[PDB]
Amino acid sequence: NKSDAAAKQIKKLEEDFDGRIGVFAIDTGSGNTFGYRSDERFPLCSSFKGFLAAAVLERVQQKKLDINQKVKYESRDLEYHSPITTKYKGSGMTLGDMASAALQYSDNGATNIIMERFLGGPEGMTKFMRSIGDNEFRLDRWELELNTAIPGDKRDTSTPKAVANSLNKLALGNVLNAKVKAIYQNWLKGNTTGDARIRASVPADWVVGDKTGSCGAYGTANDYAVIWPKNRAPLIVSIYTTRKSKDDKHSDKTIAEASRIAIQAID
Ligand SMILES: *[B@@]1([O])O[C]([C]C([O])=O)[C][C][C]1[N]C(=O)[C]C1=[C][C]=[C]S1
Repeated sequence: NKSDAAAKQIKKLEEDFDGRIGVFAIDTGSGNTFGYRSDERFPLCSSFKGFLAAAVLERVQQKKLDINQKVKYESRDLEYHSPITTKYKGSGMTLGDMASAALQYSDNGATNIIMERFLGGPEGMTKFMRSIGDNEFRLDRWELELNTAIPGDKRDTSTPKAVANSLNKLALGNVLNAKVKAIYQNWLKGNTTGDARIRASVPADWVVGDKTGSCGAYGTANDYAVIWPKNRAPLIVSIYTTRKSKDDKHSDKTIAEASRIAIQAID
C-alpha cells in the first residue's frame, strides 16, 4: 500500500523532472524499508567521499594512521573544487581535517591526496567497501574524471540500496568503534553541502548527518543521510538521480521531494 503509492509518487516525480530517481530508505526502529529503482546503477559523484572519510577513520582505529598527522602538499597542482585544501596549501592539514574536508565540503584535493597516499587509490576505496560487505559499490577513476556520469557507464557507480546499507553499517553499526563512530557522526552532522536536499525534507527539530554528490553533468546529483527524529530511532535515506542530456542541470528540489516521499513510505 504505502510502498506502492510511494513508487507511483516517485514515478510521477521522475517524469516531472525528465530523468531517473533512485531511492532506498530504512526505518531502523521498525525495520520498514522502501526502494524505488534501488538496484539500478547511479554515478557516485562526490557522495563516495563520505565513505572515504570512514575508510580513513578505520585506518586510524587500527593504528595504521594518526588522526593528527600532518599532510603536506605545498607543490601540488590542486584539483578544481578544492575550497578547503587550497587555503591550507601553505601549512598542510592534519589527516583528520583533510578527511572531514573531503566529507563536509567535497574537497577534490583532499579526496585525491588521501586516495593516493593512504587508501590505495580507487581500487583501495573499492576494497574498503568490499570489506564492509558492500558488493555493488565501485570506484574506478580519480577526481575529477570520476564525475563524467555518462549514461551507461558503470565506472564510479553504486545502487541506492547499497549506499543505504553501507551508510547504515558505517554510521550506526559496529565497523567503527564507539569513539571513532562518534567522530564520523559529527562529521556527517556538520556537512555543508546538503541544505537543499534531504535536510530540506525533514522537521527543523530532527538532527541530520549527510553527504551529497554533484557530477555537474547529465543532471546527476545525490544525497544520503542518517536522520535522528526527536522521539524515535534513526532513519537512513539514500537518493540518487540522473538526467538524459549532458547539459541538463541537477534538481535539488527533486531530491528533497523524493526524500519526503521516501520518509513517508517508511514512517
Ligand atoms: B563532486 O561530484 O560532488 C561535490 C558534491 C556537492 O554537492 O558538494 C561537488 C564537487 C564534485 N563535483 C565537481 O567537481 C564539479 C565539477 C564541475 C566541472 C567539472 S567537475
